[PDB]
Amino acid sequence: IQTQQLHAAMADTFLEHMCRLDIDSPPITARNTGIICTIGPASRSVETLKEMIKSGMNVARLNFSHGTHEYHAETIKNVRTATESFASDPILYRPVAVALDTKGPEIRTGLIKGSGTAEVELKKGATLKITLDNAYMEKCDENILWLDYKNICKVVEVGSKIYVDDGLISLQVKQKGADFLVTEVENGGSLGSKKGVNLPGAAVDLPAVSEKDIQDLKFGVEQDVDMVFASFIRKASDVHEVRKVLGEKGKNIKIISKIENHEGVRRFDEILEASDGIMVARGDLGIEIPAEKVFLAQKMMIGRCNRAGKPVICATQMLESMIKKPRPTRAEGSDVANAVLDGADCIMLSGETAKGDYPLEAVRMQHLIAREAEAAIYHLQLFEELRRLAPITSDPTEATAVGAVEASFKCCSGAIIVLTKSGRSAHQVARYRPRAPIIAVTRNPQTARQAHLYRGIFPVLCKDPVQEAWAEDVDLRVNFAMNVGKARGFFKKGDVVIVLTGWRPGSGFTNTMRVVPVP
Amino acid sequence: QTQQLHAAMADTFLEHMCRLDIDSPPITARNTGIICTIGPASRSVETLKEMIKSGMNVARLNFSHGTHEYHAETIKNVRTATESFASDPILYRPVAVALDTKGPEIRTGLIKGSGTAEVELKKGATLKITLDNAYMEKCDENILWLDYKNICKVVEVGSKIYVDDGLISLQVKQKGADFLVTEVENGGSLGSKKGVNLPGAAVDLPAVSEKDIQDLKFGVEQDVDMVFASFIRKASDVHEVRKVLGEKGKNIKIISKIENHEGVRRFDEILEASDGIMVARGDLGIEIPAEKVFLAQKMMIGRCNRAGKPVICATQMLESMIKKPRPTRAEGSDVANAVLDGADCIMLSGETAKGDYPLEAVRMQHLIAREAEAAIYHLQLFEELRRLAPITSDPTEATAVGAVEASFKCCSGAIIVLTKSGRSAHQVARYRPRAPIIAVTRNPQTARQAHLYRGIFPVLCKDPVQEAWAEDVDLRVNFAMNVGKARGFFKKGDVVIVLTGWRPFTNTMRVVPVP
Amino acid sequence: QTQQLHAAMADTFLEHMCRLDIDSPPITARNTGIICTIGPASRSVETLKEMIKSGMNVARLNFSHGTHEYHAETIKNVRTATESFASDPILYRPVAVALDTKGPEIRTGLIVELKKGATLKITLDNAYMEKCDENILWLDYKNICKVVEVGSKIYVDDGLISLQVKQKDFLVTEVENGGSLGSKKGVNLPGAAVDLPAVSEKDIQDLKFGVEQDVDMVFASFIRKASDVHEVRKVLGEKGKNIKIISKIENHEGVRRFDEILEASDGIMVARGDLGIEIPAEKVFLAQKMMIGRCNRAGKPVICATQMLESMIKKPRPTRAEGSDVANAVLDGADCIMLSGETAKGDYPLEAVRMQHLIAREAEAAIYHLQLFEELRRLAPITSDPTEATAVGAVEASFKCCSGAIIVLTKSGRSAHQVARYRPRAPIIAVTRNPQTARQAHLYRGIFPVLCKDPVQEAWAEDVDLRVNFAMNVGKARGFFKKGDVVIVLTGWRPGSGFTNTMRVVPVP
Amino acid sequence: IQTQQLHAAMADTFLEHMCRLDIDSPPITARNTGIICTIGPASRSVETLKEMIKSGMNVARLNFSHGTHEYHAETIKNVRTATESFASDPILYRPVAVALDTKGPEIRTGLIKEVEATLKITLDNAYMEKCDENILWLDYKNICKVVEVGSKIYVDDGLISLQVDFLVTEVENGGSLGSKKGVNLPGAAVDLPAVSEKDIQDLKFGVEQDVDMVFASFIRKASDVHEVRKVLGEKGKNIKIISKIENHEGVRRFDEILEASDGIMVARGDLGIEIPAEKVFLAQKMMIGRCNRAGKPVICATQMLESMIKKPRPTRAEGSDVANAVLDGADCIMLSGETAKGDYPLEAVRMQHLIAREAEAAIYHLQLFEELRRLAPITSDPTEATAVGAVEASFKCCSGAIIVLTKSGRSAHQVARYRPRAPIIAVTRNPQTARQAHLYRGIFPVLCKDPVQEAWAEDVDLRVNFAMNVGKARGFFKKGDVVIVLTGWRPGSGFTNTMRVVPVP
Repeated sequence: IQTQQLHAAMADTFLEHMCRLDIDSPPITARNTGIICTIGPASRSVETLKEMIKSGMNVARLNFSHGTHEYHAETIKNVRTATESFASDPILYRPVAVALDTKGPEIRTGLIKGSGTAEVELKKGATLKITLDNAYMEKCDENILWLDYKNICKVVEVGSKIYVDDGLISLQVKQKGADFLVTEVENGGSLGSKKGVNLPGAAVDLPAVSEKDIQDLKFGVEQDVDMVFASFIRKASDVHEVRKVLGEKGKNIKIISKIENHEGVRRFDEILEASDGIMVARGDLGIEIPAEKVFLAQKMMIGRCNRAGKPVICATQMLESMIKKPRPTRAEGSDVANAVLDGADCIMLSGETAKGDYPLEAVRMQHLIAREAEAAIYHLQLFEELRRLAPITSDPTEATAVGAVEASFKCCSGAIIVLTKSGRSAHQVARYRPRAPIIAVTRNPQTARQAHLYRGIFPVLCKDPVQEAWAEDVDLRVNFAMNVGKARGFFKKGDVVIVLTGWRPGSGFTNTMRVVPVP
Repeated sequence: QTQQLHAAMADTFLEHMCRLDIDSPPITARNTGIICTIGPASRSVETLKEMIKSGMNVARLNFSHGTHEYHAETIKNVRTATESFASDPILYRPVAVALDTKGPEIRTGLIKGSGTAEVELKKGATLKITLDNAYMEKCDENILWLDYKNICKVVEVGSKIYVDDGLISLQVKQKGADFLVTEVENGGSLGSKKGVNLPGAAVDLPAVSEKDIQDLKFGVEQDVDMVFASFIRKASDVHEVRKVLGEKGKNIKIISKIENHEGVRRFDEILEASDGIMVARGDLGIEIPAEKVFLAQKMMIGRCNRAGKPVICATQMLESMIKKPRPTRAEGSDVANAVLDGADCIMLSGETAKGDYPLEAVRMQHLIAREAEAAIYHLQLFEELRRLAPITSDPTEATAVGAVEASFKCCSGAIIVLTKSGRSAHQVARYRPRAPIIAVTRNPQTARQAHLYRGIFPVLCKDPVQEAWAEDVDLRVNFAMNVGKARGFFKKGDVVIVLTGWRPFTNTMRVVPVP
Repeated sequence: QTQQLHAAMADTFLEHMCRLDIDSPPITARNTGIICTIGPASRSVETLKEMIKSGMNVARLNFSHGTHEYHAETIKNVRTATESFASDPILYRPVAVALDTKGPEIRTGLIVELKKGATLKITLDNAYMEKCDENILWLDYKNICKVVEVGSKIYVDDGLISLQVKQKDFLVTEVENGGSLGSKKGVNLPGAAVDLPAVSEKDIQDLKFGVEQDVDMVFASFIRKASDVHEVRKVLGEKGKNIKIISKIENHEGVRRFDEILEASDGIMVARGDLGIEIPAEKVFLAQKMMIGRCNRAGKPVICATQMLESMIKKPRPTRAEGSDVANAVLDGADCIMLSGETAKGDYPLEAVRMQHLIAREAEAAIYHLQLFEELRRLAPITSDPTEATAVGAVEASFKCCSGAIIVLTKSGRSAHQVARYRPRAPIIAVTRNPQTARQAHLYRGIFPVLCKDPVQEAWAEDVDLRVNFAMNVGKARGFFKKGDVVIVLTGWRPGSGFTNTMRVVPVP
Repeated sequence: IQTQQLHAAMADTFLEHMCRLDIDSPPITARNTGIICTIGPASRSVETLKEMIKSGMNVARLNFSHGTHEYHAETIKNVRTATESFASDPILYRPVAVALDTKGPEIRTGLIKEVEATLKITLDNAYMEKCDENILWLDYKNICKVVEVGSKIYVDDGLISLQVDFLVTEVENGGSLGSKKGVNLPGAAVDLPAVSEKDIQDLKFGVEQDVDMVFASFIRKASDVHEVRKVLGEKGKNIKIISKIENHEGVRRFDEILEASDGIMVARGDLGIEIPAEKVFLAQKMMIGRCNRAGKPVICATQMLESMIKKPRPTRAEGSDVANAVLDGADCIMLSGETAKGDYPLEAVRMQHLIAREAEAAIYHLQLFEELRRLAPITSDPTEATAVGAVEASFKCCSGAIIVLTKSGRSAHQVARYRPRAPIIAVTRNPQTARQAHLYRGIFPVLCKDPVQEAWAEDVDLRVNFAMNVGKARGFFKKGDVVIVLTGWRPGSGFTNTMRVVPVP
């Protein structure tokens, strides 16, 4: 009762649950919410990556809006060197997924005075000309600004608003020309090179998948990435385009659709159906739609992803102040906790890990907050509603999954151990949101990496050879999971755990649930 | 379409009621045990075979009447009838034997030396109660003998005395040292050897008499499955019954009958000391006001469901069927609502012991219970049973609740449970699944006693234990499969839940298709 | 301690059951109306006075038998007994008069043992009407062949005998359940869409007599469809426009078409006797619970009828099944419970009334209002009606302060009816100057109607206050509450129906 | 159903509710959650204050940690000049409250010689201006009684960390150490007085200046509240005391503090130094929950829109934080440096207004109302029964408002605790009640300046009609719509007992 918020867990109402939340009730060891870290100059070394893994990084995200293939290939090599440095003991080895985040249909400005790091300070109530004349693509300054959206003039009008750099610089269109726009600075500030531009009024007509995106996706297949985070998905056909480009060689790569504009929110259901998962890409979303509405979009998408059993990621500015400071703001601590309470499978760090001064501290803080928030979930109602809203099916795997989760609550189990080839069995357990960690034992390295997308899954990669006698191969993997849970302090000899197995080899036959004491 | 599954999906109890559908037929399985009192209408081997076919699960013998010789004969006939079906193990049905004690009864004497004679008592008339044994076979409209020698010490002027299922009422006007003078309040026909109640009084008869001791020891000798202990007032009464059964009868289940005010008052300590409870509504509704009996019934069923201990609803459920071939609408309602309340078993007394329509009464209880079981709001029931049940480190409990959850998810045709002691099946039953629980056991007493639990359909496996443990499990599971298919519970391609141990502790749940 | 308030506080239904306490006494007020069939056992002015004292709220007259002069005399005695208490308006209890129609019937002719397995021809040929026997059975329902099919079952004599149709002016049948057949016996056709008229020629005469006699409500027999209700309404006409029509659901078609029937009616009777001939007896409880639930959801009165205390025709105490049946009808949500032979002809009519009173009061305290009120609200539409919002506000306030009563001024009854649908624990004292409103209010659970006979005060607000004060006196006199208790009072902003909009929480003076 | 998240409102489950939240379902005009703005150089001018009011400020917060009485007196004067500049039109006039936030008890280090291991903490007043990397003086004489070996000590808003008439410590997290820096003792029972000498003078000043409420710093126990109440005295008896919970002891003794107080502030800045920052959300949600359960106002404070000190738009974490405070149940939300010192004070106020209004529409009132009632005690109190009846009626007929006549505010507070969707228009003739009412979610206070009518019934009607006019002018409702109206059976406080459903004229 006095740990894991178990007193609050037993409340008969949500209000009383809130009233019983206890800062002196410490959480379990296991942290269920996956942490996605963007890798860049601050976190790209093998040395730092080892520490990022030890601090809780589950997925390395590469943002292809920046950097050459050479650069990203080296980052990927370093991630794998760091990750495989722990491979000698499979009991302690932590799989690490690699994610390719596409540029997509972005608009960006040019170079301020010929340099990538130069800046000019735009005073408010000034005049600024936007041009498409490539003569100025590297000669941006206080007076003239080039950007790379050739067809911009057709989709904007006088009075249209144009936003630059995370929506912070604000411009109003006064006149239009053949290949320019004369604007007045509505909100000023420093203007740097190659900054993101948004046209919230307008229907931007760029390709769902550009030539650059084709190149990058090919690279992703060549580099054996686990997942693609696809930028600016507006409709199911965009998802299908990425899927078709990845083609047969990339058929097992998971597609996470990033929702970052009004159309994506409107067509969310068809996007979700077509996708392997979703990212709430709050950065651009909060520029494209009023910032005060983002929380509605966030909770709608997390809700709908939870109902569908598909992974959802909360992204962007979660611990933003930690780019410059060792500790986060109170709003940031709140945001991370509330993303977990909403139901997000994963949470993400961008500049905080890619470029900031405290990457390890940012990972460590997400880890601490997620674990406290996981204990604070009102499982009583959540599990009731998930059961009630679930399609009724004669599928034996689904019945075993729900039985296992019910059982896990009844005996407050230290874990649910699941043997899985493709991950699907463990995903089915995760969809019902147990408190207990799900130890997913697999021999498939890609399954192990991809499983990090799901709340609660702790993937472990068995490297023991296959035993002649299948039943004894099954027991070998179960015992492996016992060794892992024990070594990582999830449970100890005599605790009770749940174990899911199947009746024959191959995927699709999980049907056996056992409640067993830890050896 | 069937099994009231539309009502089952309602998000409120009110909408669940609104969706109950007379054109939604129930499953073949009937979960609520039917206990039948055996008497001259139902004692022959020939008639017992039909009682079994009609749905009887437990034969009740009332030791308020009959010699040991006679009851040994009844028990032999029940076993002969039951074992006549043993030659096909798939269709054999276990039948339990229950001994119902006389206990601290008060009875009148014989009207004019006759067992059948009656006299009319008129409202306002005088009637003298005597303890002088010279009148024990000479009762009439003037003088009534009864067998409670200490009656004068526990009543006073103004006390009310009830005779014959509380239908005749008297008021004490004068107390003598060995007699009472009373006025008839509610008159009627007074017959021989009728039951007497003193609702105001603290009756001082032994919880367990010399005769009860003899009858209980006879029960042990005769290998009865359970004892229905009459007039239990407190835990120490239960302890006295348990003591008499002793080590030899330690596995005999003791069902305490609650039929007086003190029993209701002390219910919790009685329940703790017992293996289950009977709501003995006949005497209860004389000892307390009749309008309060439904409160006591619902309280006791609720408390038994909370504790996971069997509870029996008894007495007058189909009373009119003693004389008529069909029940009244109140009787149909009563049987249905007993099941909705949560009763593990329902019972028939005169309807099967002495009436004109014993088979029809068993058949009617069968038909009503099956309809009522479909009409249960499992959504709320299961939620409350889980909430109110303790979460503990017991693996069998967790496997049980998991099995019930899984059965709801895939709407399984059964939960098959391999069990030696019955415990695993009892643990599943306490969570009230919709699916029938086919309990496969090699232990005959387990199979018989399992009828006390809602939803358990016990099947007795007679095959020898196979060499390989996996093969012996498969043998028993396939036996349950063959029974379920023969009884129409399910068919090839349906999904069932199977509970077994993992190695040679029930801790393994499999979701398997019916072959 | 009292009124099962420990059980009331339980967070689950299961724990609510566990706390039900036979030593927790109920309040004085009994909310469920008791309808008593009047006949030879109960027809005298002197017995009717005791019937009223014992708890009768509605006197039911069964027009299946008896002449108009006979029933006129019964009605006269009811009114004589009822008005013997009129001198004290504080203690006067209104008593309603209900006319229960004979309705459409199928009968056999004049005649023998029907054996299982034997064949019996049913003839519509009038030649055999006084010549019925083991081989040819005449019936008076000319269209029988149109509504039955090969395989259809036909019941005869209250379901005693069962026949199955084998060939279809005639029908060749096989006897499924046999027995002694007599003359002029009742016939039922399970599952058939019977096309007999909504009202018989006799019914039309009886309904018109009901209007003459100023009855409060009609219990319309054998209602199968909304159009049947519309025909009864037509017969009662403009003169009978305020008489309530309670549709009796008695067969499969009535259950199947329940929603349209309910919409067109003022209320419903679950007519369990004939329903359990027409459908399997073991299914009647499902039909009862469905109809009670649906009436509760619509806020329309529902009556549970037939055999509730049957054994009390001959014995002074009921069976245990009978006690349970009455308590469960109340727990299900029945607005009224009914007695037929028990009061019409039995040896213990006053005891039968008293027992229904005692059980109903116990069962009312045992209701799980926490869940019941929560559900009624969720299922209660948002509307712009002020009376509806005032009514739900009043019931919520009544729970919050465990009020002694909800007092409602009403002309038509409607404002009180709107409170009743939310099922407060507190009694609803409905104060009216309309005598018919006062009588008809007995149809609704929780309403205790009181008839104010005081003159209209010259300032309308003072006239409102006078009626509220009358209700305070009624509550104190009847021991519903005492000086200092808190009560809820409902009134409106101007005179006339339809303006109830004011809820006050007030001390009993 | 297309407005006010009404589709999501009708969901039978909370998951389905979330799934139906719709960025294209516009909110109503009303915004229920009070906005408390800290005043400072960025927002202290009469002209800027007028714009702060128009942008949505309900409470002006004065932080007495700095500034002279003369300075703060001028700020209050400017607040009142700005507020009364709208008083000509009483239908559109918005009351604005004045809050005094105390400096409170503090532990401070001494004067350096900045110094950049071992470290002695000394209470020797000889070392009080000779602070350096070897010796650190503190002004808390009793520190040695409240700390033990292993106890942590934080210096300068938590920047520097140490593990322990003297203390010997090992620097855990190093940094530049200046002079006169704040010290925190995580887990320690600091026995500093409830009220400092400065606080006593400041609280007297608050009474003289007619402030509406005091935010009392560093409240650890009920007795601290009682001391503040005692200092305010009979002259200050109607000033609301909001206890700031800033440390572990305050969280542990929360129930007794709440009982003694008029309301609570979750002072998250200092709280996240005193306890691990990852646990602050637990303390926030617990305190909001218990305040909602007690029907007492709770304020969410500190860094809600922190990035807006420097930028015109907040971060996505900041938008989320504000929304989630409102969904948690907070009656008010606060701005500190965002409005006191920042570059975008008006934008910060406007953003809290926008987010709060969206969040109020997204509340799952179906379960919220069901639960508030279940936890609602059955009592004999008529006004409580009237309040819950009014809220139930407002849900049943989707009323445009609940109008409440109130002298002290209490009748309107009683409605607010049940969290109606409809705005609560609290009509009062008491100017202080009108200001204080902003502490309660849902209350839109209106100050009636019509002359008292001789016939009390007419005077009651006049005030109800005033509310009707406010609601029509503000777009809450229109002629023919139905609203709920609460009144009492006689003049004076304590007699609210009448709920009417009334058409808007």
